[PDB]
Amino acid sequence: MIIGVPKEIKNNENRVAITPAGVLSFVQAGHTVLIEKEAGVGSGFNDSDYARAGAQIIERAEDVWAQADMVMKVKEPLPSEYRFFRPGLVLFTYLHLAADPELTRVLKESGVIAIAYETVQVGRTLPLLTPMSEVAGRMAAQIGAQFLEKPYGGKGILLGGVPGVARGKVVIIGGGVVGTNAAKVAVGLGADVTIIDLNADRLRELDDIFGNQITTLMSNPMNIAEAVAEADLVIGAVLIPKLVTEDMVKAMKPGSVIVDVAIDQGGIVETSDHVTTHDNPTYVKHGVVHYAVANMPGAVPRTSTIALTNVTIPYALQIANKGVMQAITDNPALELGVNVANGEITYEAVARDLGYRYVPAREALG
Amino acid sequence: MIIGVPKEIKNNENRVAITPAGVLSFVQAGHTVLIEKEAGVGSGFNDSDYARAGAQIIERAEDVWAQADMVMKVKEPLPSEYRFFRPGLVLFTYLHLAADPELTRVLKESGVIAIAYETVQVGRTLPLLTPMSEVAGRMAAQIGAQFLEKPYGGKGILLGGVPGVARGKVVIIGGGVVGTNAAKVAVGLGADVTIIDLNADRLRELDDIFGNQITTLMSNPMNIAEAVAEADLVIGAVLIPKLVTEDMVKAMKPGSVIVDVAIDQGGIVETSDHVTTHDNPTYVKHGVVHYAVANMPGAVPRTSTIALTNVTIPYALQIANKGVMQAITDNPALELGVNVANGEITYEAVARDLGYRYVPAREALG
Amino acid sequence: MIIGVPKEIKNNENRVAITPAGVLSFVQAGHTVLIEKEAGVGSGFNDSDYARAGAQIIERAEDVWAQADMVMKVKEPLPSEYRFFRPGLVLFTYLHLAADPELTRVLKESGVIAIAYETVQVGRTLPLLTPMSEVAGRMAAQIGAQFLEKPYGGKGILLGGVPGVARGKVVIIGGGVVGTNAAKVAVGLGADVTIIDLNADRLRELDDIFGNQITTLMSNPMNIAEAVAEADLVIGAVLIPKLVTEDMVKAMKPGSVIVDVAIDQGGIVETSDHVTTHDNPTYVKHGVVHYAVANMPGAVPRTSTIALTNVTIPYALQIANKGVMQAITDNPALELGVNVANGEITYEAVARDLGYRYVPAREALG
Amino acid sequence: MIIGVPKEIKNNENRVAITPAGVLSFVQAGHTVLIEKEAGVGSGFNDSDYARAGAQIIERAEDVWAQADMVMKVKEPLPSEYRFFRPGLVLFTYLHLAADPELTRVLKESGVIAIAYETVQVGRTLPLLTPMSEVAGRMAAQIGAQFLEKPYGGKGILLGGVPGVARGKVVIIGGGVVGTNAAKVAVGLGADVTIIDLNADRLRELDDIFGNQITTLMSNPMNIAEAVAEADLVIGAVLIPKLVTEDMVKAMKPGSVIVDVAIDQGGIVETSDHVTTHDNPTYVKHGVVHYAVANMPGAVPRTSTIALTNVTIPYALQIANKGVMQAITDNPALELGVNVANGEITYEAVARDLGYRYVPAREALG
Ligand SMILES: NC(=O)c1ccc[n+]([C@@H]2O[C@H](COP(=O)([O-])OP(=O)(O)OC[C@H]3O[C@@H](n4cnc5c(N)ncnc54)[C@H](O)[C@@H]3O)[C@@H](O)[C@H]2O)c1
Ligand SMILES: NC(=O)c1ccc[n+]([C@@H]2O[C@H](COP(=O)([O-])OP(=O)(O)OC[C@H]3O[C@@H](n4cnc5c(N)ncnc54)[C@H](O)[C@@H]3O)[C@@H](O)[C@H]2O)c1
Ligand SMILES: NC(=O)c1ccc[n+]([C@@H]2O[C@H](COP(=O)([O-])OP(=O)(O)OC[C@H]3O[C@@H](n4cnc5c(N)ncnc54)[C@H](O)[C@@H]3O)[C@@H](O)[C@H]2O)c1
Ligand SMILES: NC(=O)c1ccc[n+]([C@@H]2O[C@H](COP(=O)([O-])OP(=O)(O)OC[C@H]3O[C@@H](n4cnc5c(N)ncnc54)[C@H](O)[C@@H]3O)[C@@H](O)[C@H]2O)c1
Repeated sequence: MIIGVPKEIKNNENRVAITPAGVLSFVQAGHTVLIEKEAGVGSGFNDSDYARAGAQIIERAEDVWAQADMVMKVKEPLPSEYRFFRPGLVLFTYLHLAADPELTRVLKESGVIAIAYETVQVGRTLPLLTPMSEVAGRMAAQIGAQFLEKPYGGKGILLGGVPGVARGKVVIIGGGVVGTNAAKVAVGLGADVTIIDLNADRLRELDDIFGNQITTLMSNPMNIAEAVAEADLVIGAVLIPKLVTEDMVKAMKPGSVIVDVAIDQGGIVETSDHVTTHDNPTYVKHGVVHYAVANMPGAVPRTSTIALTNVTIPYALQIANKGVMQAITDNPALELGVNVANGEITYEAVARDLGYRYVPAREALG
Repeated sequence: MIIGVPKEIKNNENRVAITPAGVLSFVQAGHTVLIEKEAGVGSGFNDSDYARAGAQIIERAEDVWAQADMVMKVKEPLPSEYRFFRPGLVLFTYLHLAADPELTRVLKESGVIAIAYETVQVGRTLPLLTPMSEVAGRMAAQIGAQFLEKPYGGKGILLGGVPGVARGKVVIIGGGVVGTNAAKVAVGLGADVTIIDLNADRLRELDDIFGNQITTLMSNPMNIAEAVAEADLVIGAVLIPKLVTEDMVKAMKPGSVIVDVAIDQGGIVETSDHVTTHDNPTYVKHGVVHYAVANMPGAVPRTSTIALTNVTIPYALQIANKGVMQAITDNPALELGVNVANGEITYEAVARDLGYRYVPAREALG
Repeated sequence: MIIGVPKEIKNNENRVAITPAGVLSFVQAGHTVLIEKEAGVGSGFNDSDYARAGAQIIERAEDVWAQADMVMKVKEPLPSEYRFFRPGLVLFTYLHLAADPELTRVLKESGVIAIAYETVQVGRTLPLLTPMSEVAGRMAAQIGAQFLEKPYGGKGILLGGVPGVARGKVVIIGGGVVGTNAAKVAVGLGADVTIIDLNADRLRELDDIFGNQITTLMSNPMNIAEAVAEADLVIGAVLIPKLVTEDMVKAMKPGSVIVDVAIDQGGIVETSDHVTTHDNPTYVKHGVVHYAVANMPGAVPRTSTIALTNVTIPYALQIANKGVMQAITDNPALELGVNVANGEITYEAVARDLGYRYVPAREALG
Repeated sequence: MIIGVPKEIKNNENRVAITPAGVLSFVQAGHTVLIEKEAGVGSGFNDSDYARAGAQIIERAEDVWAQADMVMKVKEPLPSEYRFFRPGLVLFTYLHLAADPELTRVLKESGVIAIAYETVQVGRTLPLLTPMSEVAGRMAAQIGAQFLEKPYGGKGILLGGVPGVARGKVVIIGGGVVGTNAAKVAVGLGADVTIIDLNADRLRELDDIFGNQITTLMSNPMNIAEAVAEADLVIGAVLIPKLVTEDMVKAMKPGSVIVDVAIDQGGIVETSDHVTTHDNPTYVKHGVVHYAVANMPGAVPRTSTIALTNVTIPYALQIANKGVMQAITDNPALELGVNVANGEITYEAVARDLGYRYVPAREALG
């Protein structure tokens, strides 16, 4: 198979859907990899690095997509890329089709086999989304610390204090992948950290991981109100009626900070109702700084690329070795990735949400 | 030399001034040790244990004191023991002579060489008092936890909480030997622990020992007021105008507990103005339980005996090998131990406080 | 729905089946909550706290039970409360019906829908019993430390020793919820801690949680005999022929302590054959102190109330929102809670043990 | 005595030379404190907070300086404040007189008793500079992490990586107060941290503090070259020929970051030859981002104020209680603070460096 990785073109997107490590996995298993010029550079991988791993460097986006059996990306194709679609092309990337009626329609009618990173799933987890959740949680505590600096609108404290000075209070809401990764960094900055979760077994697991390094708190509206009022930094760690209400935010001390990782989806914090750009990253409501930039992992493209590609490529490699049909037969997790194939919407919830007829991927590809 | 160790006779005193380990140190260096029957039993050392180490077991208190060159004890001789004094007798024990005008007078006029554990001193520390300070601090957090149990008058919490439940707040005032030993146990019980100290370098040392396991807080009246109000347990760790005022105690939550280790000396907590017995161990003022039992180390006599004897006997052994005069010549720390010799008060502060003429121990023994 | 929470009336029962946090969960979801006067006070929640959360404060027990659709408690109704039963009343509390033939008969014939906290079950665990197991294990190490104090009959040591003095040996038998919670506190007190378990995978899990902070030991009679003989404190952490025999206890050092958490059920320690009250808390057999007070969590009512209510109320809230029938249809864990409904014994093992006809709760409620 | 604390007027200076805690120390000891409006607000202390502690709030800078015996500040008086000087006025603040020939001349000829925080000294340490060193080191690792984000010019990594991804390399040069505080935060962010120091005993002390959490490396030019080349982040932790050479920086990987805490004094990094403002915070040389903003502690004014005032006020309080002459007689550390009194330069190194006659402070004040 021939695999192609164009440079990401969305604004300030510095990640890339393969690394030299990925190229070498494909080349060792008999395959050919094409990389557009400067694809890796935002993630500090140069054309020479990809070439040394055994890839061909391709001048023009167009020739990568045209010469490849499968294109891998990080983001969704933009309209400027619809031109490169073709029947039987495999596209492997983050798609978010349920919220992109238009992209779905063009993929469907262009004959694309479109595989979504975010719907590959083993049990209750999505293994190709986990890496960005992890990165996101690590980032949240770091960004929280930055916006607690007076120059960025914060009340001007260190989470760790210094000897003889009290520590900052970090309240994390949600103790899964995002929250657990945030708690590691917030404990490392020297904060008093409290992790709030609905699920008492998850709190027991966190008590076995963290011990005395944190406080675990059952999630209910009084526990959240009381915790958030005392908090220097609140981290909304629940990606999925709002858990932190305007009245709760109103009770917070001026110059406190709120980082809500689900800001793109509305958030769990009522006051965090809108997103913002890198150049205008916060707004203040009731004296409280709200960090509104989405795609935190986007701020550490090199970590985010390696974490993503560490888990995407072993899936991509099944497709290269076996072709899509055998790969999704052999691997039910990959099967749930196929959103579009051969004229049909092949993922139930996308079909339902947008009004097409669910057609199973295996059936669709016959 | 012949060394004698009577059984302690003060009420419920279970410690003892030597262990088999001590006996064996003396016997190996040429000496004879006498132990009264049941001397060690409150500390779980039996006559057979002392005998196996090479000691003689003596039926009657009187014969131990009469046959011995030096008697070692833990407490001060009671009036019931003045009868056993004699000129040239060495007594090595805890004396507290500055606060016992009467005992001092009888020791002076009986011709006793009286050596106080608590005035042996190297630099700024008293090495034969350190062990009871350590034991005391370890005990304070344990006793604090007990009196936070509802049956003992406390509000009924675990310092550690359980998963999903907040931890208790322990505020320790004083970050030296007592406080540092208390913080180890309070952190181990799972409390949020704050250590308050005047000395910013000591707070830096505690931050290097404990890291993120505690909060260090500079000592001033607002820091103490604010910390004590939030505290489930306050531990007064300063042995030396009161640091915790009635108004501060009044702001505390009902069922909170105060353990003040200097209760014998007045305390640093205004409300803790009196001491109490094991059978009536607390009183409540403003809803706050005050643990009033003195001699905490007395509750763990076996640990307290071993910790004491580990450091008293190497000093006692210099006296056995060299006689008092050479021992105090060779060892200035031991010299400062001699409070009474040969008619004179040989420790300045005792002479001053009680109105006798300071006479140096070396001069006094000539 | 109207929910009522009387004050617990068993002797010295200071817990309570709801907190302001619970009240607010019910009020936000459309419900009415009634609280009898002084219900929360043993757990340090006042009528004003419940009122501020949106509850009505009710003068007389009788009016709470009469005006409520569902009564929540901690303990079983006493005979003095049979008067308040009525057909169609929901009672949610700890029942222990298999061991209370009489209570079961009155609940059956009074027409009560009786739901037992202790038989709600997900897989192999009982989620509404877990919190008291956790509290119990945390308490066991603390009580162990207390009874090792000479005034309480112990040999007079600190588990942690002090510098230059050996640590105490804690042997915990059973490495599940109770034992794991005890090991956290015993390690925190500075003990040498050994955890004995039958299940080598649980020992591997404990080695990953605790590392070098403990010794894991396979459970067999020689490992237990040898461990218990060396132990200052033994904690029986197995709730379910006796694992510690009289001969094993006989080999222990005088002034050692045994806390057996299953004392109510006979225990795993042969010598611990009877229970005792707070005022007479131990007996000595073969020189070994046996702590015989049951209901350890009862000594920290405030922690125990919050830990219980953190998990009981989300179940109670399904009943309030959906009524018993829909709640147990939708939630098999809650279903296994229903012990008595509408004339029938609706929990197999209660029916079998007491000689009634098992009738499924859904069938029974038709 | 009357103490006055004006609002700091240097650009973006948000610290303040007293807190309510400080006010209360002064008021309890008989003194009067004046605070200008909005003095504390950059540090989140409001006029109401100072008033509640017992201070008078003063409308105009001028009236604070005129009515006060002693003015306390954080920064040096600006020219705009020379007007408020007067003979016999005590000024207590950070002065840096050796590098301010002009300020020194005006203080001398205005008759000011000028006491420098930064020359109070006990042994080899300056206790009123320690707090900003601590804050500075804590900040350096946090700022380092920020500038490793791609949007701030960095190569785009997390220091901690995520599971399956390598950690970032932090190299700290200097293992004293600044470096040790940086290492705590860099270890907490999950970096591989190496601390370089000349002094092998300091490396032994760091190995006892940190254990396996760091690598200690002896300082020599090859160790530094090799460490810096492998480093994602270098922190210059030496306040005092350059330790990191342009050739060493040239060998670093593009998008690496250098935070040199002595940037104000020239730095230990050759490439870091100039300082920059908050709005233009870095420059790139040889692909390496150089953070050039000075006064890091200035970014966390509230922590910095509390850490400073925790140690300045106990010195200020000796002056209030005893007057300058007795205070500096009784306290040699404070004595070395007096830089200017009563016409003379009273600190040797200032006199020498600027060409005046050293006159001892006690002599000068006669
Ligand atoms: N698309 C999704 O959001 C989704 C759904 C299921 C699982 N996942 C998996 O988890 C990752 C996403 O990270 P995540 O940390 O947000 O999810 P997660 O499942 O790892 O954790 C979410 C946590 O939030 C807790 N929670 C839910 N409601 C809460 C409330 N009201 N109050 C407090 N806590 C509450 C849950 O108990 C859980 O522990 C993905 O990488 C995937 O592996 C994703
Ligand atoms: N007899 C004494 O009380 C005495 C005096 C000097 C040293 N020591 C040594 O210390 C042991 C006694 O233990 P200790 O822990 O009480 O003494 P310690 O000297 O070890 O510690 C006392 C601590 O209290 C702090 N402190 C003092 N005033 C304070 C205040 N107002 N607010 C907050 N902190 C304050 C000090 O800075 C110090 O760190 C003895 O074993 C001996 O070695 C004894
Ligand atoms: N009613 C019960 O006793 C019961 C039964 C099943 C599970 N549970 C769950 O566990 C909690 C009760 O706590 P727990 O810690 O007693 O139970 P647990 O299941 O958490 O742990 C008991 C432990 O004892 C060990 N064990 C059993 N026999 C042993 C032996 N002979 N020697 C040594 N170890 C032995 C088991 O391997 C297990 O690890 C409840 O909260 C519930 O969640 C309860
Ligand atoms: N004004 C000063 O710079 C100064 C001088 C002496 C002490 N101090 C004290 O220290 C604080 C200042 O912080 P700091 O951390 O910079 O000083 P510090 O004295 O705490 O530490 C500096 C460290 O740098 C190390 N070092 C020196 N030359 C080195 C080299 N070539 N390579 C590697 N390591 C080297 C030293 O061994 C020392 O451990 C002040 O708060 C004060 O307490 C200040």
